[PDB]
Amino acid sequence: GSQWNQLQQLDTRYLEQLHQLYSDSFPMELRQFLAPWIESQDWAYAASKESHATLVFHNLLGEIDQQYSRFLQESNVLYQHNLRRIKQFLQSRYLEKPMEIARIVARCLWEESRLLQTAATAAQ
Amino acid sequence: GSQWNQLQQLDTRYLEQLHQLYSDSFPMELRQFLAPWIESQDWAYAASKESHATLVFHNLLGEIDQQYSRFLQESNVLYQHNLRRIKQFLQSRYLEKPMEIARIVARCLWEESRLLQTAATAAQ
Ligand code: NI
Repeated sequence: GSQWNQLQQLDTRYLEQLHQLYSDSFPMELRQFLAPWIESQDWAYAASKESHATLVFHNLLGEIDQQYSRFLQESNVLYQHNLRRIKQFLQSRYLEKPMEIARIVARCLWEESRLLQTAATAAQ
Repeated sequence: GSQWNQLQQLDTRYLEQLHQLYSDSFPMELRQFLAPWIESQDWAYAASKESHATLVFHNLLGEIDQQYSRFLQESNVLYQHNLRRIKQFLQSRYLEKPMEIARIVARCLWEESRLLQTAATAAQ
């Protein structure tokens, strides 16, 4: 989950591009809260076949539920309200199209790398 | 402490209502990142005079840019992302009618005090 760490140290003139990579399907809250879990899997691979996307999506929902219990401890009402919304949004839209949500995540991670490659080679 | 914290430390039964209260009217992100400032404002008055509402509004935005300023150097991209969502939300929906948000936020706080009382009276 170091990729999210790098992105947090992005140069001030790249953040707006970073803020735009996320969306209601893949909120930035999700990208951070489960960054470890997210970076553990090959998303391009999970998006290649329906079988892989179906399982990944099933577990994403599990990780979101596991985090819901986490912020429930912290009394992080805010983040309980967010994950609650996020989970409901993901279910109604991707429970019959797990490949679609997989593509989105895959695309975002590719974009984060592509963005980092710009800032990285921007040291000349 | 703030009235927001007192609400966070509420029974799981009271939270459901706390969440239903911020489903539409205004983002709980705002209610939380600016709880101190939000609570230190006469919204009932700001709701009756348009010019005052515009000025309280201008101030709310100012407070946002202040935090956004800090979070920018602390490299807390997720917090910046929340603030950014608040501005776009306020900019499009209340810049041309600040008195509206003035009423909404006024109401919400009125509804929060109710939760604090029902919860307090439940201490018997
Ligand atoms: Ni000004």
